Amino acid sequence: MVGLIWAQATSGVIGRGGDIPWRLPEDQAHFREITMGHTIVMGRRTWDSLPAKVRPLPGRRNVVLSRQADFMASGAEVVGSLEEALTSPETWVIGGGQVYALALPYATRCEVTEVDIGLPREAGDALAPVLDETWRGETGEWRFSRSGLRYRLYSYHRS
Ligand SMILES: NC(=O)C1=CN([C@@H]2O[C@H](COP(=O)(O)OP(=O)(O)OC[C@H]3O[C@@H](n4cnc5c(N)ncnc54)[C@H](OP(=O)(O)O)[C@@H]3O)[C@@H](O)[C@H]2O)C=CC1
Ligand SMILES: Cc1ccc2[nH]cc(CCCOc3c(C(=O)O)cnn3-c3ccccc3)c2c1
Ligand SMILES: [Co+2]
Repeated sequence: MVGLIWAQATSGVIGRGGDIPWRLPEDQAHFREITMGHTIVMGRRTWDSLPAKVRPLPGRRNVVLSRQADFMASGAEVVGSLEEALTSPETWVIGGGQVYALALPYATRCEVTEVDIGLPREAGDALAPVLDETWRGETGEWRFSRSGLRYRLYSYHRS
């Protein structure tokens, strides 16, 4: 199984300037819960976005997708292709915008956190993948983050 997990503003932005313009501590815990014990596949720019203190993310097989044959990610696996990374029972693609789109054909689950931040789309932003007709969503309650933004969980499944 391959899943995608991302947080987006209502507009669809997931990243800007190489990072995320919000931090919901409740979303950080949900990500650990859903990913713990499994393979996380991330692009090179998102691995760069991980603080060196926290990477690799513990309890998980960190796989970094890159076109650089010399790029090294200490404590992670660097592979040049996405399915070179899909050899475990359950795989989660943890970003970013480029790898979400590259992994969407392989994906049957999208765990999406919608952050009620009014953030207009702008050039150079990373955007969430477009989910087509095949995706069925189940929606959760609007909840309050301690960071002051509303959020809610969207679970997308497809056969
Ligand atoms: N809101 C959220 O939940 C999340 C937000 N983000 C944000 O997303 C942004 C980064 O996303 P983005 O800019 O799209 O970059 P990515 O994280 O998707 O990494 C892209 C890189 O991966 C390599 N790559 C891309 N396609 C391929 C391919 N077919 N084969 C092999 N390698 C490939 C390349 O690395 P190389 O150039 O070295 O060859 C490319 O530069 C950041 O702001 C991040 O914080 C990240 C995770 C989730
Ligand atoms: C890369 C990525 C992609 C999509 C995502 N959606 C939700 C998150 C929250 C991620 C928290 O990731 C973690 C861990 C952990 O997962 O164990 C330990 N520390 N950090 C951590 C990381 C960066 C800053 C500060 C703390 C996310 C992350
Ligand atoms: Co699990």
